[PDB]
Amino acid sequence: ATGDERFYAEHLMPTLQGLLDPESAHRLAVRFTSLGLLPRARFQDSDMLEVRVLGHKFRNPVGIAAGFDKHGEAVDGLYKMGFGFVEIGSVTPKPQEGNPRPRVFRLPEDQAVINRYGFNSHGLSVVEHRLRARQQKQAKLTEDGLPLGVNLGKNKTSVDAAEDYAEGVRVLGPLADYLVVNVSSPNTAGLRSLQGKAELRRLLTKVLQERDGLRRVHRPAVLVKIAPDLTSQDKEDIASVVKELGIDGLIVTNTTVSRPAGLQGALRSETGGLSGKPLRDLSTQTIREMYALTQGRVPIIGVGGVSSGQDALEKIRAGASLVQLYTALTFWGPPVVGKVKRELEALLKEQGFGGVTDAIGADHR
Ligand SMILES: NCC(=O)Nc1ccc(-n2nc(C(F)(F)F)cc2-c2ccc3c(ccc4ccccc43)c2)cc1
Ligand SMILES: Cc1cc2nc3c(=O)[nH]c(=O)nc-3n(C[C@H](O)[C@H](O)[C@H](O)COP(=O)(O)O)c2cc1C
Ligand SMILES: O=C(O)c1cc(=O)[nH]c(=O)[nH]1
Repeated sequence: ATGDERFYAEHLMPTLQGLLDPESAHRLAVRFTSLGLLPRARFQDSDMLEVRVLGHKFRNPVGIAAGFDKHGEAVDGLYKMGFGFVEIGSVTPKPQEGNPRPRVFRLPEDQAVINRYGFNSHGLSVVEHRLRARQQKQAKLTEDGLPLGVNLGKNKTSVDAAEDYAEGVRVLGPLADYLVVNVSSPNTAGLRSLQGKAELRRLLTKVLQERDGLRRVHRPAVLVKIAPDLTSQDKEDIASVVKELGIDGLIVTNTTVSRPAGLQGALRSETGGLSGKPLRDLSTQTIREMYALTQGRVPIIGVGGVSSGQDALEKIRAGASLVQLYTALTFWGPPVVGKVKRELEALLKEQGFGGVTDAIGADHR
């Protein structure tokens, strides 16, 4: 463990958390990240951590989850922090304010957060112009193994969810290495309930037709991001549609609307999605199920409660090719990224894996 890891985890982040409400702390974290005001990434990525998936090289398998950089303001700072890939968004077609404040709550005793932001978004046109300003810088980053994902949402008052996603594909698809469609924010009325199988097939058919219409250099992979709260029937139906349509991958999982027994935080009964440690094993088990139902042929990005190398390797062994985190960064600060990478490399060696690739889905064998 480094000097920075202990200083951020034991002293700086708890002190800042004592001074700032979580939304103010997030806004300051995005601004500092955007300005490069972040500790030196002392972890040189080894060859063991390189992954080839979704038509791209990934220098390391640890990404920043959607929601940290909703509006594409801090992408370059996030690579500087040591992430192997960045996902921005969710981005909605039109700008929207999201829910009234307060709308995010820390559960420090649980190493958890509850959020109900409600897709606050600068909208597609603002994010398009932001990504255009650094499009060729991003082309070089992607070529050097640091890809960019864009997570697409829908407006609260949309009368045609599939058309909102199609607009996102047309506008930001040409600027993305991969696109994500949520069947899964807990904080918009109707999004998770297009699990109705024929309706999911109709939505994803439209999204894939729009993606296929882009020029080859500008044609991203398309992934579906799912909730951890799906029925067995919902998971069977998603696996079926994903294989039928040739969806490129899955992101498993979003936040949970469940409240696991044992939460201690005073704010545990706030409305919203729960993230961090209490989500971890529900997310790992969802990865394991989706990997089996897709016969290991559909790349999975594993997300929920990753804050250590062990957490990352458990999701990789369950079937994830890549992992993401958000809530750990909230609690432990920037040093957590190097921590996860160092711990994951050590555990791969301890368990006899030549690299990340050899560990993907190892538990199923
Ligand atoms: N050339 C190196 C350099 O300028 N380093 C630097 C390191 C820390 C800070 N910094 N200074 C403060 C304070 F309190 F003194 F003003 C706070 C931090 C800090 C604290 C937490 C985060 C970040 C940056 C991002 C971030 C993202 C996710 C969560 C927490 C934070 C920066 C500023 C600069
Ligand atoms: C404050 C907050 C905002 C989020 N916003 C989004 C979003 O806009 N789109 C999305 O797909 N996921 C969003 N997520 C979910 C994360 O991408 C991730 O799936 C989830 O938080 C689990 O990872 P974690 O336990 O490492 O935070 C958000 C999560 C948090 C905590
Ligand atoms: O904007 C939000 O409220 C949000 C979106 C999402 O997909 N997940 C989440 O936990 N919150």
